[PDB]
Amino acid sequence: GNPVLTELITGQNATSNVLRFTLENGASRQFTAQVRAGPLTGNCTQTIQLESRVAGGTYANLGTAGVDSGTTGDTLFPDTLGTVSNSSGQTQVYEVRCVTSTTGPGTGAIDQPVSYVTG
Amino acid sequence: GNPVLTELITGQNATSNVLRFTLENGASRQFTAQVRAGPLTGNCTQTIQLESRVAGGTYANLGTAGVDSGTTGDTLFPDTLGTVSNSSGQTQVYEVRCVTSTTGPGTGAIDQPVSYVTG
Amino acid sequence: GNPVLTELITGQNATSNVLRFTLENGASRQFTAQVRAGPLTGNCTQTIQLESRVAGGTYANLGTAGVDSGTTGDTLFPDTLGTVSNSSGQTQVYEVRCVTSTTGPGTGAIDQPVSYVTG
Repeated sequence: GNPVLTELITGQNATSNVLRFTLENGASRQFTAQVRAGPLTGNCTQTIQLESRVAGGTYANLGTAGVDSGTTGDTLFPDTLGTVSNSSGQTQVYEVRCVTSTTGPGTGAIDQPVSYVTG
Repeated sequence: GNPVLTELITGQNATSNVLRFTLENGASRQFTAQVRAGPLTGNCTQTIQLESRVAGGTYANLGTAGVDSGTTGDTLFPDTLGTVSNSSGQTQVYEVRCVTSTTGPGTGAIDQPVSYVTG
Repeated sequence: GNPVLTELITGQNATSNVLRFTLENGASRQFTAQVRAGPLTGNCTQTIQLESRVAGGTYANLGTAGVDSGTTGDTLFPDTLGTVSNSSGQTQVYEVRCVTSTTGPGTGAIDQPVSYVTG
């Protein structure tokens, strides 16, 4: 009975808490994430990227990152999806986190109730 | 499916760890809490109150606080109930915590195995 | 509704994070753990032992420890089981952790993806 895991995305340039879970051989698990920032004070491009690894490994990109650009007064709202898979021959523990980053001079306040990663 | 969450109540005048969870639009979730303190060194009135908010918002009282009072040699044991509801139109992350407070000069040791908030 | 909990075993001489959970009166819950270390640099006996307590109490051994021993080049892989039981008369919060220890001069690298405690 593996539970659903949920963590907040707390910033435009931030790394989420780690979502840690066992996964059986031949199983897969899907994670989604989204972050809402605005209104922007200026030009801003927000990227949201899930990362995953086997425990103690090296984090690597999981799924294609969501990206969104806008200017003063806009609200960015990218989202992303990615699925961890185990075909190693045995049960293993995996770790997933969510990294957000921006380019541009502008910033936007996080709409916290809808900015999170879950799966 | 979303897991049951549990945190300890560790003091007579304390705020517990946060129980954090998604809630779908139109869903509701019930939490209970209880704290056992004693034997008292003197007169004491112990209040236990759940609070809730959308993530990053303002905490508000959730449910009617439990109250229990006693004197030297008594053991207090109030409990309380509360239900979080999402009718915002979309899935949102919510936060629940438990606040305990006392009036009076007396204090009582926390009986940790039965002092917690869960839901 | 209680979720499965999982924490890493990160060393040959280490104590895991705590697994914390409510348990109803008359209920039982089983935990398993295992640790994989190698190749050994020398003689080594690896023990893996679950411990449990009522919340805030004193930890005591839970189940029969797993034991495995080897020589240079060997990979040790002990595992263990243990069952927490509540016959107190009421729901209580319990805490479980996993302790690894070795005797001998040898050491072995932890194979982290399969070294964990879960239940």
